[PDB]
Amino acid sequence: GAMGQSTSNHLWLLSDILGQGATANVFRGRHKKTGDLFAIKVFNNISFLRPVDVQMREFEVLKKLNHKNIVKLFAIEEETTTRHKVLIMEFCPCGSLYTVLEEPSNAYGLPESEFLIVLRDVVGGMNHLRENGIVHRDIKPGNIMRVIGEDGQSVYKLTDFGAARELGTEEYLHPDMYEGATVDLWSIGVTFYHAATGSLPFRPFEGPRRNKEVMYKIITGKPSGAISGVQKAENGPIDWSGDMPVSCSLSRGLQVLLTPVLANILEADQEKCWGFDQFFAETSDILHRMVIHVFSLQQMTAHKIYIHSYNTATIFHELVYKQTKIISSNQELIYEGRRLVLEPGRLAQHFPKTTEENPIFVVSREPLNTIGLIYEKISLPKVHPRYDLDGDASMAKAITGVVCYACRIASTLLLYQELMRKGIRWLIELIKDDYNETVHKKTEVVITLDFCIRNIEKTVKVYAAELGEISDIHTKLLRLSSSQGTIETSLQDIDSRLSPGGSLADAWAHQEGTHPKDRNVEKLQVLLNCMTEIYYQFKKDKAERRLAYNEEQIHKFDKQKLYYHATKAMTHFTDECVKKYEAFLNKSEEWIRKMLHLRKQLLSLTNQCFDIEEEVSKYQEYTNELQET
Amino acid sequence: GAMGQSTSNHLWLLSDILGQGATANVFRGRHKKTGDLFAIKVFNNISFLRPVDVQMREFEVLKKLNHKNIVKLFAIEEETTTRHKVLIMEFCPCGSLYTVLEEPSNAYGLPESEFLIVLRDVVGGMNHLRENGIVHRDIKPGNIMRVIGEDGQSVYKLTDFGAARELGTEEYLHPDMYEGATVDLWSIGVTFYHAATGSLPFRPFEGPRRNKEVMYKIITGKPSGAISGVQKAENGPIDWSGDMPVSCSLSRGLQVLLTPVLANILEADQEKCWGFDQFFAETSDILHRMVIHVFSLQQMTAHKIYIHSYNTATIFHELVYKQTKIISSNQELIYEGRRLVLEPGRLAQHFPKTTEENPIFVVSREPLNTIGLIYEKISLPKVHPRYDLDGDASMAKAITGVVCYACRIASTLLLYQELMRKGIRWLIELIKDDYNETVHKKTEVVITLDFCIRNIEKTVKVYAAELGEISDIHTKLLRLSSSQGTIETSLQDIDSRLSPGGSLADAWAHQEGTHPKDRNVEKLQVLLNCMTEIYYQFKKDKAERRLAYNEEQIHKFDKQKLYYHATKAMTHFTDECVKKYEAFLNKSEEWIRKMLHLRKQLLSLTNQCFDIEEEVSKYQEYTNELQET
Ligand SMILES: O=C(NCCCNc1nc(Nc2cccc(N3CCCC3=O)c2)ncc1C1CC1)C1CCC1
Ligand SMILES: O=C(NCCCNc1nc(Nc2cccc(N3CCCC3=O)c2)ncc1C1CC1)C1CCC1
Repeated sequence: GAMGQSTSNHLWLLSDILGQGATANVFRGRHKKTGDLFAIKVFNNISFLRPVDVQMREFEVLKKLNHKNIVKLFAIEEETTTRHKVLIMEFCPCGSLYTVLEEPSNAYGLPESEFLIVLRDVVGGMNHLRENGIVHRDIKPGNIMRVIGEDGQSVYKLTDFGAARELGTEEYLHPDMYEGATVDLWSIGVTFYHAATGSLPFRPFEGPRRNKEVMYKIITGKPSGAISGVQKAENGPIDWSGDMPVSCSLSRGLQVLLTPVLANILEADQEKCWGFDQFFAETSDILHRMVIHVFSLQQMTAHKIYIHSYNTATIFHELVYKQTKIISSNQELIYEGRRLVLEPGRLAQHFPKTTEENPIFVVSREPLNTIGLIYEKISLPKVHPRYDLDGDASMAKAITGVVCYACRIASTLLLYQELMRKGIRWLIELIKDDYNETVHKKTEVVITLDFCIRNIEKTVKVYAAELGEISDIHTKLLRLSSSQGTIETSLQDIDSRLSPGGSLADAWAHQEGTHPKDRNVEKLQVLLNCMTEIYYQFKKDKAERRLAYNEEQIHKFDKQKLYYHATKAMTHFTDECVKKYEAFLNKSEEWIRKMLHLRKQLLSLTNQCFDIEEEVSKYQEYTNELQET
Repeated sequence: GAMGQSTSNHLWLLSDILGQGATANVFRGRHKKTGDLFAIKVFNNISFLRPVDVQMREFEVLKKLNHKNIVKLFAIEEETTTRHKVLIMEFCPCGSLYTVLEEPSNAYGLPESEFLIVLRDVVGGMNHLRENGIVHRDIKPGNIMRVIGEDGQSVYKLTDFGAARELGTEEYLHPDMYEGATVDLWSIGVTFYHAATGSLPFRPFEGPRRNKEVMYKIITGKPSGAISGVQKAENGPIDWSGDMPVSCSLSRGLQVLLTPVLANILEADQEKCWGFDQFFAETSDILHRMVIHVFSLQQMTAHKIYIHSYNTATIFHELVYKQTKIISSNQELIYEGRRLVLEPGRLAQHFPKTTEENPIFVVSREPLNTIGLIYEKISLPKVHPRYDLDGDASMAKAITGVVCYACRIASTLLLYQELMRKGIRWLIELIKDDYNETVHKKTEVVITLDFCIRNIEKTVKVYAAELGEISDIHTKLLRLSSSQGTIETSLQDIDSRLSPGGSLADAWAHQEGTHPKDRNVEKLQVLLNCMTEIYYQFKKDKAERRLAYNEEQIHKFDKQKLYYHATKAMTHFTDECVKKYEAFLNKSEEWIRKMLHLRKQLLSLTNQCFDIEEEVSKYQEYTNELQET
């Protein structure tokens, strides 16, 4: 209950403070008449700078400017007493991209869906600024607002641009600006890398302090297209990389497209840098693509193939080969219990409905190594007995982010196993289908044969050289009957292999790994909830800047409680989730080999049935079609 | 920052108050040394009542008593100054069953999974009290605590029992106690009905006020086994029902089991009431059953069949018939793209993995009416301009509960449509399989025929009455060839029906209804989030008992905002979700009829192939096996 400023139609408390900037501040405020929430932007220190004439039109420009990706400026009013210039802005309750990246769940990067939303809204908003001719240069997660749309999905809105006339962020600065639309793409690139990785691209050991002199020497090199550079020791060598880290939660399909984009917008040289049209063209090319989910049983890996709606199954096979290394003519698709056949010129529009939980399976003929999920093994940071509020808050974010990652990995392990179980069941049903068809071909052959041998035996029965002619056939057809007999038996051996408890049964898989009923992920989430609660409390303890004797000891206790929670989670993750996954993968390799062996043998047997089929067509007309007047 | 009481090892604020009871109060408190949270029970008004000797042992009993379904009493201590008796109890941060039922999402009953958890924990806890001989009688959602388990699932713990010595809830009172373990089962029954329905079983028009005299006349009748009775007008007739209301979110399978249980524990007569062993036996019988998900394509209805692990497919078919009214020999199962065959003596243990999203489909031969989902059409309560805080809070709960229900129904409509789409695709693939097999039988027949007619034509060719004998066969086999020819053609007509754009294609279904990409449920949830926020704020406004001039107008605004949110949701629910569902159901009926027609015709054609197959076995030996020395 303290004093707050106010304007003829609006009012707000100074206690309610949204963001702090150099020129102005932003407060959570309400309209006087309707009581609706608005972001009130109050200029701090105005006097020398302010123009009645110029800034009038400057604000009159941003007013009528309207878009989905840009925060709406509704009006320009004066504070009641001080007559300060006050902007009435659209309020965004969810905060900004920074607020999103501060969540430990996004410590190692945004989810794929959410990252694409960011890429979409940012590009669209930045492009709308291009169409007006206004430059930003200051694009940072802090000035990228976030709201909840009608459809529940996040919508990102740009803010605070054009201060480059009347008047970039420190780690978002371009090397030369650190010392032209290139500077825009740089802040964009660092932002995009931050959203995908959960970390800045270029990090010195000390940090963005006085010792940030190293940062410039880091940015200066600009080697290759490398998208990141980090020194892991005080004043030492720099580790460069032109690829996303392992902890990244984006798909391989998305990374292959994203890496070049970040590579060309992140360098000092104006020679190798892009332009907004080129950038827009490449980014929009990524956003226009639909996603087909494909699980490779061979390697036990999930894949997101990014395809345009108008592309064909030809380019589809190529992309699948690019990820799974399976040759286009070796890819055998399976969808919902049955194999799937695609015409080489069939469009991507009419592809079957796909989800991560229901992908197009891919089994091959050529043997393949089971890779499984590749993730970065991350362990808990050491916890100090030190009482530092800032240190406790930062550590709380880090250690929770580690558990969030492990929880993420665990959720994927279960998905891989569950898909591995579905694909195996469909495959054995498909192999059973193949056995039945081969049996049908054998029944035809044996009928044709049994009919050719009887007709010839009836020929010698009723009605010198002739008995010699018919005897070659007797010897020939007998050899075919014996071979057909053996084939008939070894096929029943394959049926004995396909029978329940046949040594190719899928009984093992349910046994080997983890199941949704184990509720492993939910157990991690429980501990993650306790940790995230203690985390947000440590944030509020940081905000106070001090604590009472009571809250001091409660803080010291929950800090040790935060540790025991994390250790409990990681122990459960490694002992229960990982181990059972490993064993499932090991027993998956063996079944695959046995499965590949069986299919090869069945193929040979099927080929042999075709051979005896085409060899009895050359005899059933041989003596039965004898000629005379 | 005010005064709070404390004990040698514990301390607490009076501002932090968990629950208020007659004898005692409960505060949120912390341990002095470790700082861990505990529920502190402080006796109010003790003096005349208290026994040093008797109550010592009374508390010494509850101490060592330990269970998963009973709140743990850790110690008995004295307050520092007043020397009041203080119990140190296990703290339950989630609140109680009342707190759970106060959530608008549970306005029309708990979710099925959650209700079963309640039934489980309550029964187990009540039974553990039975084993010790302690009676409760006061069992109410208020004294049934809830905590979050390690596996994320709720765990319910009983509390506050045995006060029937030293010293039930008003609407939870037994008719005679309103004026013996029967009283226990009554409070249980009213509680269980409350959890499943979201409302009390017996409701007068005025309420539980002075005019609650009517309540006794309601309870007094005890007609039949009826589980509920409500008068909809002031001092008028009572509407009785022996079945759950339509708004209930429990499955038909669960209701069939639950209704009798609530029927036998809810009446005045000691003659027709159960006992704890009978109650335990029936409730545990329900809890021991596993659940098989089955979707009936014919009626477009989802089903939860409750089966013991040791039961067989015989009893399974019976239960399916009990719900879907499809005769046991007419039930054709489909699972993951392929039809499923079950041995009549196959146990329930080895049934395929089932979920609501992946059930065993059931298609029939006999025509059936498409019922679809049956739900209660609920509309928004009228909103008063009155400023009453209590009235605003109650109305806020009601109107949000209505939207929660509509959101629930909408989520199910999408599930039904999505399952309807999967079942159709699998069915047409299965019909294609049948077409292919019929084709195979025809190829055999035509080969046998073409081989019998040629051999006979070669007989007349080479080497009075004889030419007459062979001519009957010539005329006979010709008739079979013509009929086989016609069959061969109308089968290709069926193939033309099964071809894409064949008039039995499933193109329509995706077109007719709603899809997950429409994000209808997420849109409702957004509005539901705004409503539930204004709801909880109105609760806090109620708690204050007054508001400042500012908060008064903000309250008045958000009340009108609560209405526009709800109307927006219900409009979207009826116009967008319902309508598109209706049309999908209407176009589902037509496809079903066409599908049933096609299968009948294919059957006749398949039967005709068997006939010409068995009619050529009586001829191919007729003259070719002629006898002579
Ligand atoms: O435009 C700037 N800063 C961007 C951030 C501060 N400005 C704004 N803040 C929110 N809303 C907001 C900002 C932060 C947080 C939250 N949160 C987080 C939790 C709950 C809540 O209300 C909500 N909206 C909107 C805006 C902009 C004014 C249209 C410059 C720095 C000072 C000027
Ligand atoms: O035993 C009784 N009442 C039952 C309710 C009050 N007693 C208790 N309350 C919580 N915890 C509790 C009770 C209510 C609410 C919340 N909530 C809801 C939101 C956040 C929170 O802390 C937490 N635990 C445990 C207990 C019992 C003491 C072991 C009798 C009535 C007075 C004695």
